[PDB]
Amino acid sequence: QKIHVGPGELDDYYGFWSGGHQGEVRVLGVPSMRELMRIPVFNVDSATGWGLTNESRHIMGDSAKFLNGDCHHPHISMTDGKYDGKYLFINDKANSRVARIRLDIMKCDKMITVPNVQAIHGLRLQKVPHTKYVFANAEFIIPHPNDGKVFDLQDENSYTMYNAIDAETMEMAFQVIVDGNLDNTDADYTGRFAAATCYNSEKAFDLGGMMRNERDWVVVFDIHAVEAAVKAGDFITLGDSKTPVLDGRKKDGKDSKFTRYVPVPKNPHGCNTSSDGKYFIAAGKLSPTCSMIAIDKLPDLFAGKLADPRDVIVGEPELGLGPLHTTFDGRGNAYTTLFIDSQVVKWNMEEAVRAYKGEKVNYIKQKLDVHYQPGHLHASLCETNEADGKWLVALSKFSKDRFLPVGPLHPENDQLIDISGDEMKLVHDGPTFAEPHDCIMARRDQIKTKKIWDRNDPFFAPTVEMAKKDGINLDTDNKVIRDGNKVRVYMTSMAPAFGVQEFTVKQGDEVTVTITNIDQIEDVSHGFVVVNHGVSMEISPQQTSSITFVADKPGLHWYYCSWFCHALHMEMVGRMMVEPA
Amino acid sequence: QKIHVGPGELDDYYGFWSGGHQGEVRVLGVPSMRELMRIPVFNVDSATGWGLTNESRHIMGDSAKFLNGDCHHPHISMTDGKYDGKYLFINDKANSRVARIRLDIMKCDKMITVPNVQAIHGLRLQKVPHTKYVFANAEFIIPHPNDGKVFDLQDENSYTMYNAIDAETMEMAFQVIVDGNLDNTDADYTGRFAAATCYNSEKAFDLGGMMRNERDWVVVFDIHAVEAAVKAGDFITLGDSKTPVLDGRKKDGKDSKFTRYVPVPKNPHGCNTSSDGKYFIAAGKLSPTCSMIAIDKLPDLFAGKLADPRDVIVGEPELGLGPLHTTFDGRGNAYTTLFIDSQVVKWNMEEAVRAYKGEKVNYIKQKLDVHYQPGHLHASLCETNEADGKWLVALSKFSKDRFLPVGPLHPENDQLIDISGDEMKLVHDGPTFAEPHDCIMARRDQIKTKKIWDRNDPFFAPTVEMAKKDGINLDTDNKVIRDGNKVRVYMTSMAPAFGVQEFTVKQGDEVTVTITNIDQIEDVSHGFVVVNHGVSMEISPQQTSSITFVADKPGLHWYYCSWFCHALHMEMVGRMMVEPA
Ligand code: CUA
Ligand code: CUA
Ligand SMILES: [Ca+2]
Ligand SMILES: [Ca+2]
Ligand SMILES: [Cl-]
Ligand SMILES: [Cl-]
Ligand SMILES: [K+]
Ligand SMILES: [K+]
Repeated sequence: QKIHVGPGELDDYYGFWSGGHQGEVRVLGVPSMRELMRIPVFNVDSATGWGLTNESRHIMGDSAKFLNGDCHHPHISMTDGKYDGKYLFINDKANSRVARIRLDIMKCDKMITVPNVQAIHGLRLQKVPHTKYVFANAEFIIPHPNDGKVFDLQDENSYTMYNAIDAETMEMAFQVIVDGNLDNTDADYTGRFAAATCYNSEKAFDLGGMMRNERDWVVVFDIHAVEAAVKAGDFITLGDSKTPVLDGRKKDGKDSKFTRYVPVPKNPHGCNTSSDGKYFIAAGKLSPTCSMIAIDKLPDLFAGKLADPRDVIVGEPELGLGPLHTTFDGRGNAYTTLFIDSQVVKWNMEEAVRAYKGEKVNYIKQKLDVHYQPGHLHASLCETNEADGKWLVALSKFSKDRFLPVGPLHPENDQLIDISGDEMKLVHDGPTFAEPHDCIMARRDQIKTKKIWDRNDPFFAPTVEMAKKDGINLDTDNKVIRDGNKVRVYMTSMAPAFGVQEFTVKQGDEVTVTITNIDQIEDVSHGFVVVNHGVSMEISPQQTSSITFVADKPGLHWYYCSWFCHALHMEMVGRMMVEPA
Repeated sequence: QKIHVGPGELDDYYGFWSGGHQGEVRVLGVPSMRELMRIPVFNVDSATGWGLTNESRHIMGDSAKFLNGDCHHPHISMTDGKYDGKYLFINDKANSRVARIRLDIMKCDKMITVPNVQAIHGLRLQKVPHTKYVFANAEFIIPHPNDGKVFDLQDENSYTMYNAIDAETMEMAFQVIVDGNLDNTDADYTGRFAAATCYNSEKAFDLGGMMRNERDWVVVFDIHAVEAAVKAGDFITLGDSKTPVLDGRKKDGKDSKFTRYVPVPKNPHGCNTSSDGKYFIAAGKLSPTCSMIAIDKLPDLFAGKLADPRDVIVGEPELGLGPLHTTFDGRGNAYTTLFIDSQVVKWNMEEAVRAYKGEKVNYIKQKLDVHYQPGHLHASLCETNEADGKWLVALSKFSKDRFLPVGPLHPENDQLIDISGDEMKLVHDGPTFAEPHDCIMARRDQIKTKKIWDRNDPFFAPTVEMAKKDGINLDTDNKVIRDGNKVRVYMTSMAPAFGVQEFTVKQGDEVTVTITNIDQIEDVSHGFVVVNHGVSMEISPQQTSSITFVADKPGLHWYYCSWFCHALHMEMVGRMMVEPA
């Protein structure tokens, strides 16, 4: 199978990698494993001015004050259990956010901070009938209200919540209070059920305490029952949030009608739905197993028709040491990372189910050594009913000697594995920065990208609205609007000249520069940097970008195009002249 | 030759890429072209906390307020015209800086704002007898003083300057005023001479006016004469800067002792010393030529033995449309980018010289089409007398259709070219983010990196010193020091436990957390992230890092390790508890 993409040739799949602790999203070509684009999300990017521009800061809201993020889980919007290629969503663990990327422009266009929670970790998407909800985990137990009066985790009102976000609006839709905590999550192929893993059912703060129970659980959610309760107006609110809050804890040994708790050993981690829709598969982590829950049996569990919640367990196969995550080939095989054994294990799901019933059978097909200590793994289209069993990426945490020494900080090793055959063949070691935990692959024909910006694009629609209030037509105009010590420069840009090449202001004036790239040629980006003022942004073809800064320094100050756009690029410059105070 | 590095195999060269206007430095393996490591410099890195930690902000001094940078020209220190692998230096055009990276730890350790200039662009290093000076071009003409009294570029005191920095101390060494401006620069193989290109001899501000005269110049500096005058006290200063400033402007048609101006067509760009040390070669940009200055002849120019400045020009080969940069194979051939023709032209230098002298020889050997619009190119070891003629990287600005569509903003195309034989051949297309401009390659055996940190490392020595004062032994202690409204947490970390797992502070306190990674095994890095507090940092084996922030939010606040360090990493957490107002 394939492997080398020589000059002129194109990759077959897009990869969307999390940037990890660095905070961005990265687009790669598969199987070349080359990075094609960096998508700034929670990081501040000097190149594009994400985190610096008015458009980007507006999307971020108040969280624009944070220079950091921590992502793990990129996921693509679906329709009928199939990628529709409209949206990618990703978590921020550091500052408790969920972000949307529009796959047509390859930019983050929505960002929300989840209210009344701490640490958005696990995140996956509703599959069916489509991605109406972004389900997202809040990992850490906190007091409610968190005012510094109560610190106890055991306190009745100390808990965390499972979060649902409207995918289209990017507003909270509801929250569910749970016992224990939440790690990872996934969703069924009907839209009625979602599940999440929990490693801290003990509600402990110390290391030994979190490991005390032999089993924790995966909590199952009846999303339909939840929605009906929100609709009937049976919910509460907390503090300053309008978000409907539902109670999915167990009261006095009896289930809330929103949730079921299926005990699972031990500090489980991964929570993955098989591509046939049959199973939620929890990776056992401290237990050398996966637990297979049958979605088939879930209606009966919620209709109180099953004696023990363990009855929905249909398979609990032994796999090896340190199972973290599971993916699928769409041929009936599951593939699990074993962190401690440092392997990917390939196993037949339906044979494990047989084994659980006592049938004598070898469900393990193969173990492949990886280098080293795999966390997540991802097989192409695994999260869809179209899982194609072609490629597998295993993202390993310790690269040791697999790449040249680069000092005491090492890269992660994301290894491309051929899975189209009976035998898994390691094909490529891919060094990556700042620990992408997980990734997702899409067919090339599943992604449709704008070649150039449309002038009515929502991304800078507010900046367009500001321009009309000024009677400024962005497509044509090159003017300076003055309003107190506010200065609003509006300009066209065209390789190799700025539409406005000089302007004068007073020391202390607040300057906003709005640039519209009127070039029609694809790939002709411009940039705008103001020297010694910490101002930098990108303006791609047919885009409008704006940036606000203070001219605290008197004198002549140069602004230049940062993007090489033309033979006379070095000369694409202008002058801001600041009068003394 | 080569091309493919498979699993378990290692690259043959280190590549060091400028991150462009993204702001960082990137480490690659050649010939795989894979990104092994990112070294944050002018960017804020959320992963390692560069820009957030006290160690980094201290290195950045006052400029730590800037979140942006624009880097172009990475260069490795040399000893007797050969790489010595101690430091890499890089410019920042956007905020007028020069950074130093220690190649043993792959971190930026020193950073200077260059006084009284605007935009540090061109940069190269003294070659022989070693890298004593870092030379850097300030590109834009500004008034002196720059206080908003004069804006006219034609004024007696409106000018830019050439800069010399002591490579070891990272202090200013001297500055030389020049006419016109400064684009790129290189140095000879003796230490006496340096050269720079100028494209704005007209001192205009508009596009047409910068293209006014058919020639500008390269300006040659006599570093020995400059050093002679500085120690003979003969220098001026500008404002509050101690930096010795010398005048290299032409007076009334008469030269200064420090410079000579050699007319060159037209808006010349790249300035490159050949590997035999015979030529400063300037790429012609608007002239379809390059210009060859015989370094041989510079002593007679400066001594007044030569009739006219053009006498040091021993070659002006016609090469094609829009020459930008030149590199060398160490076989007598030069390789020049043609931005307009989109080609690398390979040519024989000695033959070009003989063709300027009259002889009719075809000095052009080959033209290779590149994709598309190349800027810089770099041949392996080209800046040393060991130029090995094996690899060539042409860094092109328009990727067009060469990679998968990823939206309106396109990657750059950095193309690996095999030049070890007689014919240049294109072997690999490497997509890169944010316009890397230039890059430098080094033999594997030229770089030596630390596997773990030394406890006594200068990088965090100030933090060690501060620890003494509080009475703290960093290798062992887990303490909290109260000092008014300032709390100073010291802790060791050892997978998978923080040394301090909870602390309590009062609303409003200034909390400094200092972490020392006492793990002994390589690659066992830890992280530190305070949830919803914009706090994030790396701590690698044997390192001490510190971050300061304001606990302004009452309640329970989780901190967690961001770097996957152990099987129980998810559980490597801690609590900050904040006592109400
Ligand atoms: Cu616009 Cu370079
Ligand atoms: Cu320490 Cu993860
Ligand atoms: Ca547990
Ligand atoms: Ca000129
Ligand atoms: Cl998962
Ligand atoms: Cl150059
Ligand atoms: K690591
Ligand atoms: K480009």
